[PDB]
Amino acid sequence: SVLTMFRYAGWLDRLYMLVGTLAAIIHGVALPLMMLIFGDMTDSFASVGQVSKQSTQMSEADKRAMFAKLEEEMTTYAYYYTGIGAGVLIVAYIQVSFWALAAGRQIHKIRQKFFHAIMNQEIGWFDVHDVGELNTRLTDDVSKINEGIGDKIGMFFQAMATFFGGFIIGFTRGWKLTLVILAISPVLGLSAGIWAKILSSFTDKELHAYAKAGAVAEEVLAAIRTVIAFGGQKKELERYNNNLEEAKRLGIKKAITANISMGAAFLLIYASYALAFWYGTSLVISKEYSIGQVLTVFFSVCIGAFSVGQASPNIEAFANARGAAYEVFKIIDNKPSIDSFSKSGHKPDNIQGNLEFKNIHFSYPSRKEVQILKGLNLKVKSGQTVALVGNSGGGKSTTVQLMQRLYDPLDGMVSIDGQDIRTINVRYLREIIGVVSQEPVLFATTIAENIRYGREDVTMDEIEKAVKEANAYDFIMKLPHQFDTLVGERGAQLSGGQKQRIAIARALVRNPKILLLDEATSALDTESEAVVQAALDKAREGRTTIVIAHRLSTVRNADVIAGFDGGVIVEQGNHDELMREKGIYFKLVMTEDVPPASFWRILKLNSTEWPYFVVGIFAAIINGGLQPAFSVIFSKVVGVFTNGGPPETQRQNSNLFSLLFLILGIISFITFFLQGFTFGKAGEILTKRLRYMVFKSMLRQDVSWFDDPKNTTGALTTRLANDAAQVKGATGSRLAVIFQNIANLGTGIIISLIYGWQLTLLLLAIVPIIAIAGVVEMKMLSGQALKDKKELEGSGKIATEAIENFRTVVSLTREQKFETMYAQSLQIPYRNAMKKAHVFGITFSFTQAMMYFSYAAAFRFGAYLVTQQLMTFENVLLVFSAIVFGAMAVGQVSSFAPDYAKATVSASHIIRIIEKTPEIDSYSTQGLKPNMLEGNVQFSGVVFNYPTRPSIPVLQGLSLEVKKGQTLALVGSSGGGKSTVVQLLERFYDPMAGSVFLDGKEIKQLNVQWLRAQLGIVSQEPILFDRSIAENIAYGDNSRVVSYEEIVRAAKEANIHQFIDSLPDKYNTRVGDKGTQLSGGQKQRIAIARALVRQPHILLLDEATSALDTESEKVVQEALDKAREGRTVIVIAHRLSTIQNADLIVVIQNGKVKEHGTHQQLLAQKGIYFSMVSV
Ligand SMILES: CC(C)CCC[C@@H](C)[C@H]1CC[C@H]2[C@@H]3CC=C4C[C@@H](OC(=O)CCC(=O)O)CC[C@]4(C)[C@H]3CC[C@]12C
Ligand SMILES: CC(C)CCC[C@@H](C)[C@H]1CC[C@H]2[C@@H]3CC=C4C[C@@H](OC(=O)CCC(=O)O)CC[C@]4(C)[C@H]3CC[C@]12C
Ligand SMILES: CC(C)CCC[C@@H](C)[C@H]1CC[C@H]2[C@@H]3CC=C4C[C@@H](OC(=O)CCC(=O)O)CC[C@]4(C)[C@H]3CC[C@]12C
Ligand SMILES: CC(C)CCC[C@@H](C)[C@H]1CC[C@H]2[C@@H]3CC=C4C[C@@H](OC(=O)CCC(=O)O)CC[C@]4(C)[C@H]3CC[C@]12C
Ligand SMILES: CC(C)CCC[C@@H](C)[C@H]1CC[C@H]2[C@@H]3CC=C4C[C@@H](OC(=O)CCC(=O)O)CC[C@]4(C)[C@H]3CC[C@]12C
Ligand SMILES: CC(C)CCC[C@@H](C)[C@H]1CC[C@H]2[C@@H]3CC=C4C[C@@H](OC(=O)CCC(=O)O)CC[C@]4(C)[C@H]3CC[C@]12C
Ligand SMILES: CC(C)CCC[C@@H](C)[C@H]1CC[C@H]2[C@@H]3CC=C4C[C@@H](OC(=O)CCC(=O)O)CC[C@]4(C)[C@H]3CC[C@]12C
Ligand SMILES: CC(C)CCC[C@@H](C)[C@H]1CC[C@H]2[C@@H]3CC=C4C[C@@H](OC(=O)CCC(=O)O)CC[C@]4(C)[C@H]3CC[C@]12C
Ligand SMILES: Nc1ncnc2c1ncn2[C@@H]1O[C@H](COP(=O)(O)OP(=O)(O)OP(=O)(O)O)[C@@H](O)[C@H]1O
Ligand SMILES: Nc1ncnc2c1ncn2[C@@H]1O[C@H](COP(=O)(O)OP(=O)(O)OP(=O)(O)O)[C@@H](O)[C@H]1O
Ligand SMILES: [Mg+2]
Ligand SMILES: [Mg+2]
Repeated sequence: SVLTMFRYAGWLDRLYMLVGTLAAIIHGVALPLMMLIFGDMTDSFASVGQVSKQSTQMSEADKRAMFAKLEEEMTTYAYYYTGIGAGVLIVAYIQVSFWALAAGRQIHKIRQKFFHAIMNQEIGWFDVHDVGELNTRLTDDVSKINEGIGDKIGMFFQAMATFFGGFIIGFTRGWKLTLVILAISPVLGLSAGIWAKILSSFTDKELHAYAKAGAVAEEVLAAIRTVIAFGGQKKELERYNNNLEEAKRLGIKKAITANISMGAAFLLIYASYALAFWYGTSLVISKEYSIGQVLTVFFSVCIGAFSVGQASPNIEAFANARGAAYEVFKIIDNKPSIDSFSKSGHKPDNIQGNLEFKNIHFSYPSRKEVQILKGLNLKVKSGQTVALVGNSGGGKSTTVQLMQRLYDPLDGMVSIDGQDIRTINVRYLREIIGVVSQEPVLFATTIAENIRYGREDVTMDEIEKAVKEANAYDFIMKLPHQFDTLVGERGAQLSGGQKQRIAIARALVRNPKILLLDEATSALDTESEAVVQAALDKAREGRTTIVIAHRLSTVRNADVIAGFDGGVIVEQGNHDELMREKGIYFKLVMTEDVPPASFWRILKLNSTEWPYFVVGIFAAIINGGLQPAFSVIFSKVVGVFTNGGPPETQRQNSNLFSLLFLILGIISFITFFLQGFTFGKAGEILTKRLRYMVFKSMLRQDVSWFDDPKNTTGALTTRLANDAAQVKGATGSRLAVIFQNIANLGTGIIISLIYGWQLTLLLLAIVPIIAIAGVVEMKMLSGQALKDKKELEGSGKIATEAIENFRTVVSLTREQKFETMYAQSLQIPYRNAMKKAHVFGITFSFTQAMMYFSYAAAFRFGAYLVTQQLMTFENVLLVFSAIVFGAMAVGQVSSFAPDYAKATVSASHIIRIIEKTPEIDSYSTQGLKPNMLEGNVQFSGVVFNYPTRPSIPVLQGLSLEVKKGQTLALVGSSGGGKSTVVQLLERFYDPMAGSVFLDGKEIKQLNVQWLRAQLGIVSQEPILFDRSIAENIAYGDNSRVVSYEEIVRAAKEANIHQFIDSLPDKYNTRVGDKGTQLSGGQKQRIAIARALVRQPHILLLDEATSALDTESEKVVQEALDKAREGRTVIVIAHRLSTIQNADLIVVIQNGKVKEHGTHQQLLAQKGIYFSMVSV
């Protein structure tokens, strides 16, 4: 459970990690080797020259002799530096590349395995758990695992080796002066382990909070139309901000932990080698050792602070990866009982289609304490049609869901041909069944691709036959792009009847032996339903079919009618057989350019955090300049140490040095904590602010923006989770250490200018060489990051669509198809990662090699400077010591380039989305707010074309009127434009030509929120939230807090209060995602209650009683009649029972008013209205 990641490594990855780790140990010992020949050899030679100095004795010959002696040695050391840098180029490329390649391969495998496990889970698991969290994790937690298993591990092995290599060199050059450091090393490791565990624990909770926020974002962006209709933008933003705040607090805790860890590490190493300083100096003045502090061993153990400071962030990244892997691998390791990928089961060759339910007891996992089916008995003979009738919530859809083995009954057996379906192969069982859900769901692709989900190997002739049987051929052939025309998410860019007929065809292409029809004709008009029913009855003999129809005309022709009452079959028989019993059936039939200043503009939104940046930059300057100043202070200490007079009096300086290194350690602790913490807190504030502003801007947009193919729910959620994380990757501790290293380089340059002005030219020469490689690398990485961000949204779209439509995906047995699509969508990012591995490796290797080439050049040039009597040897050594730290700082800065490109791209996109302004702005306080509404709605010659299919005319000209106390009934064929009128009255879109009036005022001159607050709308396919029944009902009026009594009154008006009260947890019963844990009629009634809680002046009913039963719709209609006068109501209905009482009926055909008048007038006249009610 600790190396749970690295689970999917294989032979090649294990070799990349060993060879990369071998290179990292070889890379790490180059710097100690640089100190070895600089310290042990040259400093000793210089001291011997000063110690064995005879003043002006044979000066003319001796000066030249010693100058040549040191110059030859320095040239040889320059050659050694060149040789070390030559191998540094290879070892550094391997260290970085090999660890990046292994990380990329492992992350690819982890993503594929995670998506496979999510698709392999069960329907009950999906009901119990939340799924927007899964969608957010698949991106964010996988990226977090990636940032901790890659080249940062190689960077840890490299600094660990520098620390140890320095220790080993010190041990070789002196005894017992490094055992003190080696004894405190375990304390440092223990501290590292403790704070790594703390940070991993914090990361787990922070990712939980981010997943909770992403779930809210996903639900809101999937129900954006309901959110906009009910003015819920402000409450949905508040819900998102609630989780953003928890994530921000956890991130601040993470920053405190990590930065106090870094500060404690620096304090501990400083105190540890300060004790060594004191003890060793006491023993050296005791003459136990001669040279232990003279620039050899104290300069070998000086790089330990740099090593620890460089190793700590990689430990933090590893801890974050461990925290991220928890939930991912928990989901991966979860195994389902009803496994749809197992090959363990029977696959009968010839199935005659006999279905039997024997004593079925079932209760849902989400509500165990509610019994749905209690001893259900049902037999379906071969090639027979059986109709399930009864009141809503009776378990009719539960029977269909059990027939597909989405759940297992708690008692009893479901069997096919006398064989238990539990022993049949699950994939085979689901493949021999075609099912149409109560409210069908499509996918964001073309019509032909949607139909191919039923059967992949289907041909175009078979598709045409299926859409002829589904009565969709004419509607598809009247479209541009015909079968290749692209539908929206869930089929949103099609009308209800068209979307349902597409699903009917998708079921038909499977050639199913068992056909499950669940309210398959709810959204179909009577004319289309007739031909669909004829087509179904033309091929009934080949298969056995179960139909759940509220339309009772289709029930009459069924072979056997089953009746549901109290979770059992009360009356089973034919039409006349049940007419004999005159029971339930009788009662029922009785009536771009990525600008370079994007990252600076995103940092101006942190202007309120300027005091945090000031102190952080000051602390970064202090601790960055401390590193080069160490050489100067050590050189000054050497002066008071080489000859202090009496050996015993040296104890004063001995205790002075311990105080110096202890105060220095305290200062390092304080400054490192400040530098990390202030920048981290500013970054945590910035991340939350950016996420908040992006979500608010997304909620501000128009419906046409969400209708775009590139703005799907998955793409939007991926954008939300990704743009903030990429910007965060270049802020905080990274941006702090960037300033730290810049101040380090500046301090080195300044002391070089003060002491030797010649080597400053070498520094100003090495800077551009690293700079050019950095800029070309950043150019390549940004160029590829644009496409990486473009392609990641597609994979997010695939994952979100599969997870949100998991029930349909499982019914169609299309898990493997979506896995293939996800894998294919991962291809371009994977290859870009593989190429970035080599690019980053080669750039890092070039930078590191240039560092050692600069060291060699500095040595060679200092040789000439000393030869020409320009610079003293001690000054040359001091400036070279500065140059080493400066070059390391420059390389560390260059290592920040990969993050900055992604940050710039994401910052540009964030700026663009934030600054975007819609046309129909709902956040605008401008517009008229009439003080008196009379409920007069007039459409005056409205011409409208949808933005996604602008070539198609929807409404050629539309003129209808309605006043207070009147009901306007919209009738017509599917796709006529009835639901477009509702969306135009809701100001979802503006008409191309024409006008819509409210009490004589143009609705474009009104306030958008004010106008929407006067409308009560229930959509054709109502959508709820994964919240309580009470929250869903109270969502109708988001301006005020709705009382419990008012919620109960609305529920009673909607004829749902009895069900809610007879249910455990009552009104606090959490509804499923989109209302899936309710019956269809129950969800429709909850939406009716949500609409009625407003007491709206205009009531918009769009097939508001499609999922209801006869008694329920009668009660709802009586309530509407009781609240009829005093409000304007527009009704879209197919049933004659909801049109008879309408004041005026308008027949809209082809987006025009064809027939108008009262029911009596339209029935007396002969035409479309008379034809539609023939039977
Ligand atoms: C040997 C010198 C020259 C270099 C020092 C190398 C160490 C910095 C690293 C590099 C490889 C590492 C090893 C890589 C993998 C493993 C296996 C690991 O055990 C398992 O993988 C199996 C147990 C489990 O499933 O968790 C225990 C740590 C260990 C020995 C690691 C210990 C630390 C090692 C030796
Ligand atoms: C300081 C040390 C690391 C230097 C030692 C010499 C290296 C340059 C050699 C020694 C072993 C070699 C590796 C041995 C085997 C392989 C497998 C070889 O073939 C594959 O399995 C690749 C398959 C694929 O790419 O799909 C790829 C290169 C690699 C890692 C080699 C790359 C070059 C390595 C690291
Ligand atoms: C001084 C001598 C010893 C040469 C030192 C460097 C080599 C060891 C380098 C140079 C070319 C490198 C190879 C160039 C390209 C590849 C392919 C690369 O695989 C991919 O690009 C991944 C593609 C995928 O996974 O689909 C794996 C490493 C490998 C073998 C590299 C291994 C390391 C190599 C041999
Ligand atoms: C480059 C050389 C000079 C040293 C660099 C690395 C070291 C600082 C060592 C000392 C402690 C080591 C660790 C000691 C214990 C573990 C836990 C170990 O976990 C397991 O595999 C547990 C199961 C098992 O014991 O097999 C994995 C390796 C790791 C992190 C080791 C990795 C290498 C570390 C960090
Ligand atoms: C010589 C100094 C300067 C550096 C040495 C650092 C290592 C000794 C530390 C750094 C990070 C540590 C790792 C951080 C993460 C973990 C998980 C942690 O596991 C737990 O105890 C919690 C697991 C659980 O939740 O059950 C301890 C082992 C391990 C591999 C740690 C092993 C020791 C490591 C490698
Ligand atoms: C402070 C941070 C930056 C350093 C931490 C380093 C170690 C904790 C890691 C780095 C690479 C890891 C190794 C990478 C790959 C594997 C294979 C992997 O194997 C399995 O767990 C197989 C399980 C299965 O096949 O089901 C785990 C052990 C091991 C040796 C890992 C042991 C722990 C290691 C040495
Ligand atoms: C920043 C680095 C990585 C790129 C630029 C490299 C220069 C800083 C180095 C590389 C070659 C060096 C030269 C190589 C050899 C010599 C000859 C050397 O004199 C001799 O060996 C004999 C006397 C003579 O003939 O001049 C004086 C220094 C000089 C000019 C060196 C000066 C510094 C140079 C230009
Ligand atoms: C081509 C790319 C990688 C950038 C160029 C950087 C290095 C290749 C340069 C910068 C520093 C140069 C070195 C600076 C100084 C010297 C000393 C000088 O050689 C001598 O010492 C000659 C006398 C003798 O043989 O002892 C000229 C070569 C050399 C190694 C230079 C070789 C080329 C180096 C490594
Ligand atoms: N996933 C679920 N988790 C918990 N309870 C559920 C779930 N799905 C349905 N229910 C409950 O199952 C019961 C049976 O309703 P079911 O979905 O079987 O509808 P039905 O009887 O076919 O009626 P309708 O005509 O409305 O479709 C209801 O009480 C409903 O709220
Ligand atoms: N968002 C959209 N983008 C593009 N075209 C759309 C969109 N929504 C609907 N359409 C199309 O506009 C036409 C009008 O459909 P509309 O939703 O108004 O039908 P309706 O009269 O309410 O009928 P139904 O009872 O089938 O829902 C149809 O051809 C439909 O496919
Ligand atoms: Mg149903
Ligand atoms: Mg409609």
